[PDB]
Amino acid sequence: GSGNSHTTPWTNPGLAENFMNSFMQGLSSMPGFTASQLDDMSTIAQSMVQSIQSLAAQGRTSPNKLQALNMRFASSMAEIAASEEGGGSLSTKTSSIASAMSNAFLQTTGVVNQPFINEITQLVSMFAQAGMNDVSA
Repeated sequence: GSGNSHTTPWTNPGLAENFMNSFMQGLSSMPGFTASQLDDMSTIAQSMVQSIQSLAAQGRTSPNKLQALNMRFASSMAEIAASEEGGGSLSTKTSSIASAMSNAFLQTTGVVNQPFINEITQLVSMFAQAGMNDVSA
Protein backbone atom coordinates (compact mmCIF):
# COMPACT_ATOMS: atom_id res chain seq x y z
CA GLY A 1 0.00 0.00 0.00
CA SER A 2 3.04 2.25 -0.23
CA GLY A 3 6.27 2.72 -2.15
CA ASN A 4 9.26 0.48 -1.47
CA SER A 5 11.40 3.62 -1.68
CA HIS A 6 14.59 1.66 -0.96
CA THR A 7 16.80 3.25 -3.59
CA THR A 8 18.73 6.39 -4.49
CA PRO A 9 16.84 9.73 -4.37
CA TRP A 10 18.57 10.49 -7.67
CA THR A 11 16.70 7.70 -9.50
CA ASN A 12 13.93 10.12 -10.45
CA PRO A 13 14.30 13.73 -11.54
CA GLY A 14 10.97 14.51 -9.96
CA LEU A 15 12.21 13.09 -6.69
CA ALA A 16 15.60 14.83 -6.76
CA GLU A 17 14.15 18.26 -7.51
CA ASN A 18 11.62 17.98 -4.68
CA PHE A 19 14.28 16.56 -2.37
CA MET A 20 16.46 19.67 -2.63
CA ASN A 21 13.33 21.80 -2.34
CA SER A 22 12.30 20.25 0.97
CA PHE A 23 15.96 20.02 2.02
CA MET A 24 16.59 23.77 2.04
CA GLN A 25 13.22 24.39 3.72
CA GLY A 26 14.33 22.38 6.72
CA LEU A 27 18.02 23.21 6.52
CA SER A 28 17.40 26.96 6.65
CA SER A 29 16.20 26.58 10.22
CA MET A 30 19.07 24.31 11.22
CA PRO A 31 21.71 25.55 13.68
CA GLY A 32 25.37 25.50 12.71
CA PHE A 33 25.05 27.22 9.35
CA THR A 34 24.10 30.69 8.18
CA ALA A 35 22.33 32.34 5.23
CA SER A 36 25.69 32.65 3.48
CA GLN A 37 26.25 28.89 3.77
CA LEU A 38 22.66 28.18 2.76
CA ASP A 39 22.84 30.44 -0.30
CA ASP A 40 25.91 28.74 -1.73
CA MET A 41 24.65 25.29 -0.82
CA SER A 42 21.30 25.94 -2.47
CA THR A 43 23.01 26.94 -5.71
CA ILE A 44 25.25 23.86 -5.66
CA ALA A 45 22.18 21.77 -4.85
CA GLN A 46 20.77 23.05 -8.14
CA SER A 47 23.86 21.77 -9.96
CA MET A 48 23.20 18.39 -8.36
CA VAL A 49 19.65 18.44 -9.70
CA GLN A 50 20.75 19.65 -13.16
CA SER A 51 23.00 16.61 -13.46
CA ILE A 52 20.10 14.28 -12.63
CA GLN A 53 17.75 16.17 -14.97
CA SER A 54 20.30 15.45 -17.68
CA LEU A 55 20.83 11.80 -16.72
CA ALA A 56 17.09 11.12 -16.80
CA ALA A 57 16.67 12.98 -20.09
CA GLN A 58 19.63 11.39 -21.79
CA GLY A 59 18.59 8.02 -20.38
CA ARG A 60 21.92 7.44 -18.66
CA THR A 61 20.85 7.23 -15.03
CA SER A 62 22.86 4.06 -14.41
CA PRO A 63 23.85 2.80 -10.91
CA ASN A 64 27.54 3.58 -11.49
CA LYS A 65 26.67 7.22 -12.15
CA LEU A 66 24.62 7.53 -8.98
CA GLN A 67 27.51 5.96 -7.06
CA ALA A 68 29.57 9.03 -7.99
CA LEU A 69 26.73 11.36 -6.99
CA ASN A 70 27.04 9.88 -3.48
CA MET A 71 30.60 11.12 -3.01
CA ARG A 72 30.29 14.46 -4.78
CA PHE A 73 27.04 15.33 -2.98
CA ALA A 74 28.67 14.78 0.40
CA SER A 75 31.87 16.66 -0.47
CA SER A 76 30.02 19.62 -2.04
CA MET A 77 28.34 20.31 1.29
CA ALA A 78 31.62 19.64 3.10
CA GLU A 79 33.50 22.33 1.15
CA ILE A 80 30.90 24.85 2.31
CA ALA A 81 30.60 23.61 5.90
CA ALA A 82 34.40 23.64 6.22
CA SER A 83 34.42 27.40 5.66
CA GLU A 84 33.35 27.89 9.28
CA GLU A 85 30.40 30.27 9.11
CA GLY A 86 27.54 30.83 11.55
CA GLY A 87 27.82 28.28 14.33
CA GLY A 88 31.32 27.29 13.27
CA SER A 89 31.38 23.75 14.64
CA LEU A 90 31.27 21.12 11.89
CA SER A 91 29.68 18.72 14.36
CA THR A 92 26.50 20.79 14.49
CA LYS A 93 26.59 21.39 10.74
CA THR A 94 26.81 17.73 9.73
CA SER A 95 24.10 16.68 12.18
CA SER A 96 21.80 19.34 10.74
CA ILE A 97 22.26 18.16 7.15
CA ALA A 98 21.27 14.59 7.97
CA SER A 99 18.16 15.72 9.84
CA ALA A 100 17.01 17.73 6.84
CA MET A 101 17.95 14.91 4.45
CA SER A 102 15.89 12.28 6.27
CA ASN A 103 13.01 14.71 6.77
CA ALA A 104 13.05 15.81 3.13
CA PHE A 105 12.97 12.22 1.89
CA LEU A 106 10.16 11.68 4.37
CA GLN A 107 8.10 14.32 2.53
CA THR A 108 9.07 13.39 -1.01
CA THR A 109 8.49 9.64 -1.00
CA GLY A 110 7.34 9.04 2.58
CA VAL A 111 10.11 6.66 3.62
CA VAL A 112 13.54 7.29 5.11
CA ASN A 113 16.66 6.01 3.34
CA GLN A 114 19.05 4.97 6.10
CA PRO A 115 22.24 3.64 4.32
CA PHE A 116 22.59 6.60 1.97
CA ILE A 117 22.48 9.07 4.84
CA ASN A 118 25.07 7.09 6.81
CA GLU A 119 27.48 7.26 3.89
CA ILE A 120 27.02 10.95 3.06
CA THR A 121 27.34 12.13 6.68
CA GLN A 122 30.70 10.41 7.16
CA LEU A 123 31.98 11.66 3.79
CA VAL A 124 30.87 15.21 4.62
CA SER A 125 32.64 15.09 7.93
CA MET A 126 35.72 13.52 6.30
CA PHE A 127 35.99 15.76 3.24
CA ALA A 128 35.25 18.85 5.34
CA GLN A 129 38.41 18.44 7.40
CA ALA A 130 40.46 18.27 4.21
CA GLY A 131 38.72 21.42 3.01
CA MET A 132 39.53 23.54 6.04
CA ASN A 133 43.20 23.39 5.13
CA ASP A 134 44.45 23.54 1.54
CA VAL A 135 45.32 19.89 1.12
CA SER A 136 42.45 19.32 -1.29
CA ALA A 137 44.13 21.15 -4.16
